[PDB]
Amino acid sequence: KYVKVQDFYDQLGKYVLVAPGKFSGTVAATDLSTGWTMAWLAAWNYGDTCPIMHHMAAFPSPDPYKEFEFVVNTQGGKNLFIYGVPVAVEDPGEGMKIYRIKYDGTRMNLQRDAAEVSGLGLGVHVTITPEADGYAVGDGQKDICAEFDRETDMVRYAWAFDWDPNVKDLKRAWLDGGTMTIKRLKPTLPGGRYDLQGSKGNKIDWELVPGGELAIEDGKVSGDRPLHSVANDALVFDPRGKWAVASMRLPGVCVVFDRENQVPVAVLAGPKGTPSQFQLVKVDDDTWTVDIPEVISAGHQAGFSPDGQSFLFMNSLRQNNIMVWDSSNHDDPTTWEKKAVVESPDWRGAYPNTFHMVFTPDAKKIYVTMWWPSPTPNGIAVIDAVNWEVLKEVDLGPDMHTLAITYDGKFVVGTLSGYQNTASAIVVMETETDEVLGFLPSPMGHHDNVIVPRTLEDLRISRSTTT
Amino acid sequence: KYVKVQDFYDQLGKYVLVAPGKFSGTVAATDLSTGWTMAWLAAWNYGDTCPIMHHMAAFPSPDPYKEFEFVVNTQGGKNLFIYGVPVAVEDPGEGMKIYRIKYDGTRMNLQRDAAEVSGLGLGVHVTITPEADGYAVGDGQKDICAEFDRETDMVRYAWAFDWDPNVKDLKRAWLDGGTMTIKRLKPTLPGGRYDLQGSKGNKIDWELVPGGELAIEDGKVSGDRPLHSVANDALVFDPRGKWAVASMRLPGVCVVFDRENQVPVAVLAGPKGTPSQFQLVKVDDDTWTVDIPEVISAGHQAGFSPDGQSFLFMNSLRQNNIMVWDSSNHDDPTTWEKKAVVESPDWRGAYPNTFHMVFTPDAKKIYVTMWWPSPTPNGIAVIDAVNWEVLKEVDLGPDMHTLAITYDGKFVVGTLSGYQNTASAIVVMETETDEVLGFLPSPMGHHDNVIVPRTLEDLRISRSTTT
Ligand SMILES: [Cu+2]
Ligand SMILES: [Cu+2]
Ligand SMILES: [Cu+2]
Ligand SMILES: [Cu+2]
Repeated sequence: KYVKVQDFYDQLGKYVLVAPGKFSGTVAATDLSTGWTMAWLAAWNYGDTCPIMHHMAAFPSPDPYKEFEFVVNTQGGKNLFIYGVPVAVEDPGEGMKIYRIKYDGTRMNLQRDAAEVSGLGLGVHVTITPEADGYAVGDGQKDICAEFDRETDMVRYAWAFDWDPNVKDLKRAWLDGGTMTIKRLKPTLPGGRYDLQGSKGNKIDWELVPGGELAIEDGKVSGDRPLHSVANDALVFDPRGKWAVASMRLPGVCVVFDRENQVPVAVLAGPKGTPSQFQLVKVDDDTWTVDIPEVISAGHQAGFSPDGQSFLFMNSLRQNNIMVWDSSNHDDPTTWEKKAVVESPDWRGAYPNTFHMVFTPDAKKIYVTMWWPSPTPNGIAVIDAVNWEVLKEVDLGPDMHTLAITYDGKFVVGTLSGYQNTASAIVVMETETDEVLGFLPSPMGHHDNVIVPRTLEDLRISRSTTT
Repeated sequence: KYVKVQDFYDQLGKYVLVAPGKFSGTVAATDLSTGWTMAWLAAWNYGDTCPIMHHMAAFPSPDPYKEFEFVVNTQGGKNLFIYGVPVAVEDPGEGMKIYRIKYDGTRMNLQRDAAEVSGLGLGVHVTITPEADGYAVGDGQKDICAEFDRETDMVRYAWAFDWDPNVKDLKRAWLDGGTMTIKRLKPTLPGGRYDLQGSKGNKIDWELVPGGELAIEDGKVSGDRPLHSVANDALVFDPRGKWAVASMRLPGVCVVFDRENQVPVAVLAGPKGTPSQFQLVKVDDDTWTVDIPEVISAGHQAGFSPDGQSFLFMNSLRQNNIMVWDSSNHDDPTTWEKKAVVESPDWRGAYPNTFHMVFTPDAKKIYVTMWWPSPTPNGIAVIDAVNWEVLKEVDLGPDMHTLAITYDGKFVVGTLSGYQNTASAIVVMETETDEVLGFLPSPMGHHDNVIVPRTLEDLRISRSTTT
């Protein structure tokens, strides 16, 4: 007549949860079928002076418990001053590192820093290619994103984004529109290397915090080049191959990239009432532009349903909803048209924001995150992806972040992360009747979490297609 | 249809688990009633450049949820280089910090490094005074131990310990016997502060490891003064006041000291084939010696029964046993006589060593760890503490560390630490029928944990009386 916590985990199946801990310094693999941490890694170990450990993604493995590979980045610079911790390192390391890490069935071995190898340092999202032959990072202080080869860790293409405001005052620089340029970067050092590790190429001094467009507008984000920010956040991929979509927060657009031919081919328009798309203009071999008349809202979260037949981009703060296109046509992104929009009283005021999402395998539902600043209950809301409405919402706790799903599609498993100073959990939730089965210790402030995929098809619902 | 983990947690009651994480750099507090981490702190945030977060202890709090205080201490220097981990840090800091931290019902808040206050820095067990008006810290590098004020963090009294060996050859220097000095240690800088923060005082470059007496003997441990080493481990407290007892690892003894009178009063003799005690000789007002014919076996873990009717000391490596004294005469420690010796047929090898214990509140059972070098499964033995015999041994998995108990007596709560590169976990066993209830994620490397106690009474079974 005593309850064994093992009974809990029995129901979860043979999956491996991984997560980085932001100010914690750590990355951690957990075995849901038992409750142990398989392994963990403290990057201070490795002389890293600002081991803000940030986004990660993992390669599909035939047996994750035997071995698997992952990628996880870091932030530095004025990133350390932007949470509520009264940190003491006045002058931190710059981060912007792209670690390569293998769990080999025992432990995690630090393989290298990919930004030393390539010479390109990025510190926001990391995704895996749908072929698992590579991976991608985005970045929001230097506004560059990049697809990298898995073996060589060299950049396959990088794309810089620059904002030229119609009205040259922070106060109107986005609202009153302008023109963004899409700039094909090229190595500048010998052996195909870039010169962009670290705070090198930062337009601003931290990635924007949520509703941070208000902040930079008000002159409150230090950097050399803020009038020039577009704030890239991600680079995600088409389950079907060929395409990748770069996400730009502040001009609320997404730009569709021909990966093999390395060219941009469409710019998807975020805010409800806009067209489907803005017009891509080519200046030369390495420079396109887009004309944005005004910026009604900033965007954040972007990605594809698992069969790629639907593209999503979330409007946040000024508007709060899910903007949705028909990406059905795989041969031609310029034809992707607005298909629906998901609104709800759930999105009450400026907050909550919806920054993260995972689908079900069967592209019928999505679980999406609800973020408030403290103390407002953060939670999950569940999306009917066939009719496009909110089914329900569940309150959970402080500072919701990412979500992942078991590959059998059974349990959702997210990380709540105490605003880097308070309560942090793993949350489990069953897809069947959308009940919160409850929480597991997690003394880390996760901005990322995945479950190790086995198959290429598993990826389609992992950090590849969404963030 | 689905199992909720909250059913599991509902049975444990309202206790807070607190734990440091070693090479993790972090300390975590965990709500056993809900599964959440209440708050965590990453020392690197506070300019700690070798945050090996070691021992800790927690002050009684009327309501832990609302607020509580702890002591947690770091190690440094070549302690970095000791484990599986291919650490890469050019300039480790020295460790030896004694941090004060304060959970305010939402976050932890670093209040002070006390060794900067006192100027004495010690890196091995933390204990809480039985009156909860103070703490004590031991160290086996400097071989100092000291009690501190809670309010001032200033040293009440401090003792230092020197080996003068019979045979001046490292290999023979404990086994053929020797004389141990016990000195009053007295401060050197203005405002009665000590000149002994960080590495100053280190006679060896790291805390010996399990088996570590073979390394020291073997010339394998560096430092200025190995022949002089006694490796003080802890300064643990008589739950009934007056005494504290200083565990000495290489001389296989425990020293018993009058707290308010700062003299030693008794040397207890650890191994099988020794008297209950050896002779104290006063050399002068500040100093004392004891002659030990030969060190039959090194010892380690040591403390009292909750009613301190019993005092205990483990033989480790050369013997593996639990030596028990009749400490019932609280009047006069030199009256204390060995009464029982707990042994079992599977303690006959070098391994496993028993370094930690917890007692049930009524005193009739102990819980004790079974540590091994990988890959052999570490464990918990249950000790009948009226008959003094082994009751049950349970396999658990790698690198068992410390144990604490719920104060209602029903759940034992332990830590496994994956030798700092593999599996780590919190473990819960129930004390009714000594079944293992299972495991919780603990991505850290705990060599300590506590349940926040609520009365001076709970302290008799916490990080006060045992380690
Ligand atoms: Cu994002
Ligand atoms: Cu982040
Ligand atoms: Cu010890
Ligand atoms: Cu330790």
